Amino acid sequence: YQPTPEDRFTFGLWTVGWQGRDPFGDATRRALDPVESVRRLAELGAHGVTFHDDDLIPFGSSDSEREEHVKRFRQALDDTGMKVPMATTNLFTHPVFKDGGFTANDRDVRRYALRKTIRNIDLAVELGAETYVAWGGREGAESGGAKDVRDALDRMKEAFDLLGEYVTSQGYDIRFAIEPKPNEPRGDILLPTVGHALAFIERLERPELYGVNPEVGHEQMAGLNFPHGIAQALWAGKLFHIDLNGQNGIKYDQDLRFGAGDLRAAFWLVDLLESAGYSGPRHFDFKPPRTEDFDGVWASAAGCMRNYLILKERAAAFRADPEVQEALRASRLDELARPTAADGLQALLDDRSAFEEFDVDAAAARGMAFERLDQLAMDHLLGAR
Amino acid sequence: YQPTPEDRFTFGLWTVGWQGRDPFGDATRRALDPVESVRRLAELGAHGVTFHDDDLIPFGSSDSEREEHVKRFRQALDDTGMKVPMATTNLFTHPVFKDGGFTANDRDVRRYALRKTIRNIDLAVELGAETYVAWGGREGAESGGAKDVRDALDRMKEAFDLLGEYVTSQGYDIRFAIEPKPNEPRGDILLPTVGHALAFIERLERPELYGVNPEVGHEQMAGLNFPHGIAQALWAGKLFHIDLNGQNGIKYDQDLRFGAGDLRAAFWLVDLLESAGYSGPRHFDFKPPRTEDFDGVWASAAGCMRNYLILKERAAAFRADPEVQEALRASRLDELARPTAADGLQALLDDRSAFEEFDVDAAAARGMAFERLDQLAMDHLLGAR
Amino acid sequence: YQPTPEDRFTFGLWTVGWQGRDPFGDATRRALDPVESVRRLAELGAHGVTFHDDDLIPFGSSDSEREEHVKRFRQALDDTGMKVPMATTNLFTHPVFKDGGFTANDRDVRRYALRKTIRNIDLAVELGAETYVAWGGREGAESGGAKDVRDALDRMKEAFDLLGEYVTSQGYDIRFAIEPKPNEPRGDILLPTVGHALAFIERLERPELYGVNPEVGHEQMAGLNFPHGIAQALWAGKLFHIDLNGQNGIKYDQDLRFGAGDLRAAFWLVDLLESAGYSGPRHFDFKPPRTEDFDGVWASAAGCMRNYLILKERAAAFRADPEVQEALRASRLDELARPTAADGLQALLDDRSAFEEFDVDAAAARGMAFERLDQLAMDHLLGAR
Amino acid sequence: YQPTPEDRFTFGLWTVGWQGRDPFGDATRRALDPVESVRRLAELGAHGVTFHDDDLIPFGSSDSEREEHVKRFRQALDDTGMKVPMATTNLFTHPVFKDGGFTANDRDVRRYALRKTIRNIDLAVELGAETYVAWGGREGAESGGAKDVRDALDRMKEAFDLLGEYVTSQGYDIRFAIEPKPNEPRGDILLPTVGHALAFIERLERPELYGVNPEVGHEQMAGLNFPHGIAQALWAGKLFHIDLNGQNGIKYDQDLRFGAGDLRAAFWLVDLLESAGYSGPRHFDFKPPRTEDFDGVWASAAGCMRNYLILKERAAAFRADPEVQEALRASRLDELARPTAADGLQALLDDRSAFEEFDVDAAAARGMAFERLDQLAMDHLLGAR
Ligand SMILES: [Mg+2]
Ligand SMILES: [Mg+2]
Ligand SMILES: [Mg+2]
Ligand SMILES: [Mg+2]
Ligand SMILES: [Mg+2]
Ligand SMILES: [Mg+2]
Ligand SMILES: [Mg+2]
Ligand SMILES: [Mg+2]
Ligand code: NA
Ligand code: NA
Ligand code: NA
Ligand code: NA
Ligand code: NA
Ligand code: NA
Ligand code: NA
Ligand code: NA
Repeated sequence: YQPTPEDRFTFGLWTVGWQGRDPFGDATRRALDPVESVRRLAELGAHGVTFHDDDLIPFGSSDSEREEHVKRFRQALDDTGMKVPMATTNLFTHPVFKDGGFTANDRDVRRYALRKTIRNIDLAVELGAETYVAWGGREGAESGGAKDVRDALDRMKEAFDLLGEYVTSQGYDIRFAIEPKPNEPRGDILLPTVGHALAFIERLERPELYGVNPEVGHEQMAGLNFPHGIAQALWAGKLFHIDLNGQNGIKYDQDLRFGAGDLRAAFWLVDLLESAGYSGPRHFDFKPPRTEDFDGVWASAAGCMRNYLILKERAAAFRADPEVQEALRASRLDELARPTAADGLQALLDDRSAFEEFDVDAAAARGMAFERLDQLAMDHLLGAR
Repeated sequence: YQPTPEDRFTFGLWTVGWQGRDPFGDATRRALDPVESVRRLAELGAHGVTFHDDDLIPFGSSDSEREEHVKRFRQALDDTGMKVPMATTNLFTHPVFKDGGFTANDRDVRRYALRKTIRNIDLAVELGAETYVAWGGREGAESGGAKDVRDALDRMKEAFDLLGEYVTSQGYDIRFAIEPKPNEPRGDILLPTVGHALAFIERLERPELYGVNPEVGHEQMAGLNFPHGIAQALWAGKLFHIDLNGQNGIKYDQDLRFGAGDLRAAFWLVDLLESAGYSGPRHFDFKPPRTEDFDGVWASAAGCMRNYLILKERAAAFRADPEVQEALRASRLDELARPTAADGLQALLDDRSAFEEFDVDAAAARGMAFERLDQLAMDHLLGAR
Repeated sequence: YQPTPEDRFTFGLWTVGWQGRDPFGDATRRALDPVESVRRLAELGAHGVTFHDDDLIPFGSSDSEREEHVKRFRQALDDTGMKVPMATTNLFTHPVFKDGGFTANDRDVRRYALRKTIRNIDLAVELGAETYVAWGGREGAESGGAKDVRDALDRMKEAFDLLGEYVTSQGYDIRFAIEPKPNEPRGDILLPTVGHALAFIERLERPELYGVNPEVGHEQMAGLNFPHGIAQALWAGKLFHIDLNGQNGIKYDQDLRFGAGDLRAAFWLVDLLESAGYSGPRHFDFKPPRTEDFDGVWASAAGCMRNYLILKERAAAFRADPEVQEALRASRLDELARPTAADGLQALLDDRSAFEEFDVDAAAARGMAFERLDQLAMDHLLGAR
Repeated sequence: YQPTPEDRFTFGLWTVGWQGRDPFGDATRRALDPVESVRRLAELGAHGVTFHDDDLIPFGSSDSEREEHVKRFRQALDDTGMKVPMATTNLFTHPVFKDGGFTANDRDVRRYALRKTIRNIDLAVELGAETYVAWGGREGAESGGAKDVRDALDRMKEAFDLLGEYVTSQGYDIRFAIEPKPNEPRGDILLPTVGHALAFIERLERPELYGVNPEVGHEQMAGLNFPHGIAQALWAGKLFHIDLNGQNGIKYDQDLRFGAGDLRAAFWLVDLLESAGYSGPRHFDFKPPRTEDFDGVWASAAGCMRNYLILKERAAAFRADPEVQEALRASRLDELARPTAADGLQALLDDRSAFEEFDVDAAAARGMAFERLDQLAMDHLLGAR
């Protein structure tokens, strides 16, 4: 289960670089130079890295310092063959963003947030990124009167519309991906799930430029089924990028390595991504636990990729097994894929077999055979066939 | 705090009529005749009632029995002045719907579900309903292989598109409202939140015919902020109807009387509905607990309306208080409502005050004053001003 | 992975016998004769069955009917070699128990609940049961004023103390096991977790007679770590019985087959039970989903046992692997098992290496190596070593 | 609603002193001198303050610096009349505690944790504290193999037993209070709820020295009913101290001001504490949100006390209202307080009215009248009587 760059595994600089500061504790690891992270990840078989502006260029750097930081990073990419498929903006760490970036109540902060974002879009394009992610982690509230959500959504739309005008006017081939999260660090975050983000996109001026970047753990913080949400995003044509990690239920955002947390959900996710032909990066937004030293950081990162590859093998074996294909027919998955009424409304209304002469009791007595199907799926996951 | 029909309070027949059967227990109350429910609710000051097909006409009734049930109900409405603003279909109780109605794997069940729905749309129009609700309580799965969600969403779209074709072809002035719920009775339900439902509507052939019917307790079963979700639905122009009740956090669907559960969320909800000018019914989808006899049923129903009226008074006093209006300005709610960049993209890019000369530290030092504002809101809610 | 009676797998009559009635739907399966359930479970390799009084003897049966029901059941046990290791009382279905049994506000109901329980203790002993379970599913409240919890705990203690007096006076070799659940069907249930039940037992007059019967899904309905709770019960000497099933997070009680839900938690549970030498029944309290016909019921029951046996194999391989044993030492699990200060308090106070000369920075720099250990555990679970 | 020192309101130095650093953001406020906090809290009407060792004496201070910090603090207490009723140890911030203090896998860390605690017990006694709190925030795990929970509980017991030996040998009149929390910062924390902590205490060598310090938000992070848990702690005689705050459901630990979060739970909590005669400090463990400047810090702290006083008034009015007293009898709260069977086991067995001649249907038909009672409670809370 050895990863190669062809597997498209990518990691944020902030993942393996997380120093271990949590709400109750100081850092347990030293800061990593981005150049070292690029080299170590390349050795593990990664395809590329991603960054927030402030991960690569320290906040407040002069133009000359910014140039030197980019030049060093560029050489590490050239030395390793690593790519940069996605970039994003840090609109959450600095105290100025304490009430948000795009939806801060203060108008001057909203304008600053846009200018900070635009500067990093230029850099992202220069480095070859195809997707620009926005995680509005400070957009929200702890109390009901602090934020009129209709006005906030107007400001959020205004911001994204301006960014779309910018990329169109510059001729850039980049697209945007909105990352939902339900809460943390704000008591409630705006656009809290994949669904809310998909709905918001349809009210933008150029909806074709915008998709979603769902994260495993974030949907699970609302107790939602992550594979189901991904299926809706795929159905809408909006899965532009994905963040892979693990989460144990409804609690703080754990950002465990992929495969940890809900293992069966991870299996169904990989099955769906591979069956649907998702061709984007397999990006890990995870935190090596602060119990670990640097050897544990790299072990945790390697485990992300290993678990994806094991699950890919098991899901492929499941779908290829003739006994599973038989079970899928026994459970009428084939009938689910056929139109209910391709004959049309009038034919349905005139069809006595659909109502007047429908034997509801005979239909009700048919078992769905879902438990046998699910035990075949369990046996395949566990390698017990 | 006496309700009158002008307050637009409505109740489902299945609410006060719930006999108290739960997963672990038999019924504790006898069945109520719908005519009795109409008369008792009218005496309490309700404006109207709502129904599933099977609440009003026992499943399997002949055409002659169906006529007699409707005639009796019609006379009770005429005797009381009660209205019927909304109706819905029961696609969840009968065993034939064990894998869903519109998204059942069996094609013959999907066709039956559509025919059952269409027959009740005709009745709803005859009785004067303006909104037709769909709660897809059996649409979903307990296991990952049982339901291909992309195919299921195709079938769900097909069903709603056919219903839109039907109402358009008949010339009916009714609109549809989709009611989300995240789980229960299925392990995961399709379209689990307001956001997912809003996103789905935008892929229908005639999106203008469809909105949402959010329920307080359902969004709270995902730990989401119900007022925030309602604000997004209002922002999209899609709040066609609402179900009011209470829920204590993430657990089974409790359907407590409105005002129970999260009281502060109820306050912020009423503030939003009244401030936005929502003009639809204030519908209660609640269950009097099975500990209660019939006197307790009517006390619980009266409490729904009383709590709405108290909260309406307190929210109005909050918004009218000059000290609150001052606090809203101190917290820059006025600035949130002003455009970020009505001067346009180029002016923003050329504005040195937005980036090059922006004093981030001075902006960061400004307190938001949200805690003082929230304590004024608490004082108003509690009548402690 | 074929079960045999030596594996001690047991099932409640109410599990495979669940007819599929849920809060929103009618039964999808016919009732099973208990004699048929005994015969089918014996064929699958089960060791025994368990029952509520009302599962075996229909409520309200005369003494002569009760005798015939027991006689038939007895012959099925004799014909199959099946045992009855545990029995319990239904104090939740009948409307009389709508406010509880042992903690109902009405005193006459509390006395009836005790008499109903005592009659079934006699029957349980006659059938050879060694454990008598109490699940107080109706003990609790939906609202704060309805139940003074201190008085309710006095009544709960009084009830359990009287039951202990009864079994002691009769000379019975049976012990009691309290089953916690946090909510459902009551809004909050008294003794909601393993911890609360363990604490309550210590205030009974004869604590040695009472232990816990934890259920996987119930602790998970509070978001708790089930293996951790089982470890505390084992540490206290109080794990008298266990209910095995699956649950997907914080929602209604799903009672999925064992191995479904949180698969990694199931692995760690089996590892703990087998390592600790738990010798009681491996009892499944599960519901075959109502989508299933009778063939699916038996497939789901077989899957419970199969998943336990697979996980047992994988946990044993994990603990026996020399590379895992090395990793456990690298993570200092050996040091966790050694006393902190067997030298005593005074020696600790005089030990300068414990404070004055302790190198906190060198200790802080040591990685715990937990991620490598956890990936070995993942590889073993998945059969990818 | 003006607080005075007689109300026993206390605050941790770390509450109003929280600088606003969260997992995703830097501090938004400067550090507060403990002397300033004492003076400002005294002006607001607080009774006293509490501290972790490291809040008062910077980690790593020499003995001479430690003396100066204590002397300054002592003078501020003398100048203001403020008391110090409780103290605690920081066993969570420094990287050395990344795997715990008392249950760290490394034995040398466990010994250091004990020595650090003992030094602060001496200081707590010198300052007049009557309760010593232990919050084991780092005791736990992110993964299953990292921590053998039985061994960890042995180490936890060993640590608390040694602390009890220390205070007994020194003749100190201090008692210990264990503070549960289910998760955060560890994936799962040992002793996750009030119940688990109460059960653990009963296995200590001197259980009389140990009680609980429950926190509103922590029990709510498991979805539990906080007033119910407090009632069990009172019933056991173990409520030594309490932490008051607010929390919106199952998510990260919010530490909102008291009265925020679940307002009705706050009402029932105050009703219980006042009715039971709890005489300990009313301690606030809260964080003024990082949106606030220093004026907002003091407004948030004042709001904690104001909300307690409003709720105290409303709960007292509820219990004193003759209509409520009538409703309590109608709901049989009086019967709940009477023994089930003071006549004894034999009399119960011989009482035909308890079983043979008990009219189960007549008893089942009696309504509990809980909804009317709960609406009276709502009306009192809202001041709408
Ligand atoms: Mg995350
Ligand atoms: Mg992410
Ligand atoms: Mg509901
Ligand atoms: Mg509803
Ligand atoms: Mg269960
Ligand atoms: Mg059970
Ligand atoms: Mg807290
Ligand atoms: Mg605390
Ligand atoms: Na746009
Ligand atoms: Na996960
Ligand atoms: Na349509
Ligand atoms: Na609620
Ligand atoms: Na006893
Ligand atoms: Na589970
Ligand atoms: Na002790
Ligand atoms: Na709260």
